[PDB]
Amino acid sequence: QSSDICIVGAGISGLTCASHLLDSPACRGLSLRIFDMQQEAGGRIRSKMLDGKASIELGAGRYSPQLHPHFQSAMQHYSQKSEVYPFTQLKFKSHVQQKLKRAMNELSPRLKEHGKESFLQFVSRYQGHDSAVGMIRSMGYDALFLPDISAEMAYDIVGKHPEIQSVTDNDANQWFAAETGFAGLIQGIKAKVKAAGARFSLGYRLLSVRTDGDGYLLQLAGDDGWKLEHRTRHLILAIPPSAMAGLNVDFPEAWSGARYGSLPLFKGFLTYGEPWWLDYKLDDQVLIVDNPLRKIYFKGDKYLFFYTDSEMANYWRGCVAEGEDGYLEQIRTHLASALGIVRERIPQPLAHVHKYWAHGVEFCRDDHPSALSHRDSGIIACSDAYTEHCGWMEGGLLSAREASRLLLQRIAA
Amino acid sequence: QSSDICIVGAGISGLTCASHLLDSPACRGLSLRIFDMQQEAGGRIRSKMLDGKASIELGAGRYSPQLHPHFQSAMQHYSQKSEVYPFTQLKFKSHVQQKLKRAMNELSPRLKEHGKESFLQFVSRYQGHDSAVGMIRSMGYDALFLPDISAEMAYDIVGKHPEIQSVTDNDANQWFAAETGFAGLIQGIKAKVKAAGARFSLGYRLLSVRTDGDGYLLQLAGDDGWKLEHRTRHLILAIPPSAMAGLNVDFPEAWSGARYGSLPLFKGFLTYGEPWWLDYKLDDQVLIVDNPLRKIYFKGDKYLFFYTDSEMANYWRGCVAEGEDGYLEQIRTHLASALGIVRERIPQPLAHVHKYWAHGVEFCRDDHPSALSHRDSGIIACSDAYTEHCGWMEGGLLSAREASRLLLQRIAA
Ligand SMILES: Cc1cc2c(cc1C)N(C[C@H](O)[C@H](O)[C@H](O)COP(=O)(O)OP(=O)(O)OC[C@H]1O[C@@H](n3cnc4c(N)ncnc43)[C@H](O)[C@@H]1O)c1[nH]c(=O)[nH]c(=O)c1N2
Ligand SMILES: Cc1cc2c(cc1C)N(C[C@H](O)[C@H](O)[C@H](O)COP(=O)(O)OP(=O)(O)OC[C@H]1O[C@@H](n3cnc4c(N)ncnc43)[C@H](O)[C@@H]1O)c1[nH]c(=O)[nH]c(=O)c1N2
Ligand SMILES: [Cl-]
Ligand SMILES: [Cl-]
Ligand SMILES: [Cl-]
Ligand SMILES: [Cl-]
Ligand SMILES: [Mg+2]
Ligand SMILES: [Mg+2]
Ligand SMILES: [Mg+2]
Repeated sequence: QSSDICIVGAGISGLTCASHLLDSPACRGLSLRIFDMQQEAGGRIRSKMLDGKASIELGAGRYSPQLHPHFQSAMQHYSQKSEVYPFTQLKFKSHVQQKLKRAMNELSPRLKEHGKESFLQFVSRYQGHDSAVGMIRSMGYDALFLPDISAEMAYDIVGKHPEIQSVTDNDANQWFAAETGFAGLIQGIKAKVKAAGARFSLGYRLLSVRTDGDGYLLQLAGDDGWKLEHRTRHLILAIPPSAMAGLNVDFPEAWSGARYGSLPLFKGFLTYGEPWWLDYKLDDQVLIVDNPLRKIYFKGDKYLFFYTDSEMANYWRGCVAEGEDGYLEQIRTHLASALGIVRERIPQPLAHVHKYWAHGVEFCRDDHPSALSHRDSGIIACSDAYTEHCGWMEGGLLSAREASRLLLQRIAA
Repeated sequence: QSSDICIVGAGISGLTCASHLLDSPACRGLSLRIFDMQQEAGGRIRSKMLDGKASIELGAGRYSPQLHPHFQSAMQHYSQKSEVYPFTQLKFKSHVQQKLKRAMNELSPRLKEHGKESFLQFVSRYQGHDSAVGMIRSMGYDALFLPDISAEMAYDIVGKHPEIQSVTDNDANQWFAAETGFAGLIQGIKAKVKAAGARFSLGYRLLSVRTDGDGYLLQLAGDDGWKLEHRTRHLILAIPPSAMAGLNVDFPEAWSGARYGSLPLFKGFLTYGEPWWLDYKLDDQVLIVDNPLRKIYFKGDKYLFFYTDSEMANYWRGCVAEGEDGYLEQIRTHLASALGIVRERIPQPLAHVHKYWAHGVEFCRDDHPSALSHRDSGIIACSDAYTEHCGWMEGGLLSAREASRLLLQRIAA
């Protein structure tokens, strides 16, 4: 098993690296092998058909052409149709959400001096700690309570998420979803690189790598235990920092002066025999609540879902572990209390799907190149986490641009 | 959470343990939790639809009512219909297969004095080493070449496998398969155990266990990374010796005076537009050949498959890893040579499925109890590998019987 070029990771980053390399005249005649530990490409892009009826996004779900121009361009390039993503305003504005908008405006002159303190400590200047907790909780993203998220970071974060962007008057961002699922873009890239001669080995997990003369020897394991050795001349690891850390490549110290973190994410989707929420004018609305569901979305008349992070993602995953019936009963209870509705008036679902992402969002904990190189071995690393767009598909696209240029440089050396 | 009784492993052994325990009046009122690292029960019983048409067995495939009475009784108990397994004679015997029958008969008076030497060394007494290799290879089970398989053991092995049992005049054994797949029996046991109150947590891998007072604390990991702790008062590990060795319970030293081994297995199934093998009168026949396919089976007019162990299982898994196209081409090459027909006359398949089992058969290497106990902790271990029926579902049923009695004794103490 040998190749000129090897890419480990068949998410949007790795597949886009492959696209850029195969487009280069400098890679004519070179063989390209792509590994992924999963049996399908896409990584944290994961589209499914809910009850075989509606397409849902278990992973990445939305993008903005204003914020994410490379993604918009890729959707157009592969003829993937977009649709409006409807969850961009908060119709049922609560007092504490209105208050946070006022507080963030009133406090903004203090960002120059005090903007490096935590968002929680900063917002506490408005009316005290307790009022700040109530206000921040109403944004629905529990990461905003982290001590390491500064006020200046949080102001940026709030303005780039569609549900809460009005809180910093960032309403000019439009938000789109995929008409057929972002998996269609993944499959478009995969089919393009395969037509250009890439060979795919899905279901193989890279365990270790070592330099082999001017190349590398990779040790992988199939998901049935089969041990595989692969030799390559040039290597991109298009996997996130948590995955790099599981390898034997001295990540992160040999690659940058930075530390990386991650947070868990959870999504749950439910579909019902009737669109019972139409009676309450909830179609295409999102509710943000002081309640373990946190963010509750009603998609037209098709389905509902909720989206949580950090401790509440872990709460829902623990519930799942205790059993399906208790999990569905807990959703029913929290929906009733969020909607001010009789628990009996919330029906039971016909079908549901959920997904827990242990490292759903990854990020640098601290300047930083968009792709990295191992100081000794020349292996290249590619991930949204190395960019200003960490946690967005746009970031993978940007990292892929840099990673492909670094690999071309090595090839031409 | 917690349980009175916990079983790790939901193959036929673990499920049968649960059934026996839940049938006991001594377990009234007790809670029972069952973990398995896979998302479905069954273990090495794995039934699948080939091209959605016919049911095939990627794992265990046949049993004999004469050799395996508890399995026949379980099929009847759960109303699972059996059908004749056709591959019980060699219609197209080679000369070397005929010669091995003569050799084993002519040498049998030497078994008393010399039966503990290797099968290879013993058969070499007939016409020398080279003739013995030719004869033994023609049985199609490469394990027969191991130095640790004695002549006494091999005579027993040959007489209990359907394709070659005529070599030792064991034609009285009938052989059956499941009309709908042995997965139906697994699901029967599962439904019975679930009705009786057992709770299933599938997709959780046991990582480690330690004693905790009068019970145990289990560390498990979901296949999405979720880490889970479980407390129980009584524990059966219904997993094979290879899986025991991966835990932290000092297997095998703390459990038995014996050592355990394993061999890989591989099955490949192919379906075609036409039953082309009918022209050679091969329907419902098996050929055993000196080529990597080893044992080639033609099932009516429905499909063909091959079944290999040891180095040839690894040969095929390596082929799979190099690519689907090269794997199918290799099958076509070896099929042509085995049938003595030209390669072009072998059509290309419509659909195919395969399965590599890294530890497909597990066995004791060396008066062995049918279930084991940890000398200190009281944990119980259950597996076909601890019985005189290692490698057969019957052995799981026998080990389950003993392991359930060992647990009831612990409960009633
Ligand atoms: C719940 C949720 C919600 C969102 C998002 C994610 C999640 C989980 N995101 C972020 C988006 O999903 C993310 O930025 C990109 O998909 C990451 O692409 P990569 O290819 O860099 O990594 P990604 O993690 O997708 O791919 C890495 C690949 O490497 C493989 N791998 C890892 N280790 C390996 C090994 N050792 N051997 C072999 N293979 C290995 C993995 O199997 C995986 O396929 C998002 N973005 C956005 O734009 N809009 C949004 O709405 C959201 N929302
Ligand atoms: C290719 C092939 C062909 C045959 C056979 C097997 C194979 C692979 N067999 C043998 C038969 O399949 C075997 O004897 C029984 O299925 C074994 O049943 P057990 O429940 O003991 O183990 P089995 O291995 O089935 O179950 C063990 C369970 O433990 C789980 N597990 C392991 N470690 C774990 C951990 N750490 N945490 C959680 N879960 C864990 C596994 O996922 C699995 O579900 C057979 N027999 C026969 O009668 N007739 C035949 O024709 C053949 N032929
Ligand atoms: Cl795919
Ligand atoms: Cl993740
Ligand atoms: Cl012959
Ligand atoms: Cl196995
Ligand atoms: Mg990738
Ligand atoms: Mg079992
Ligand atoms: Mg004989």
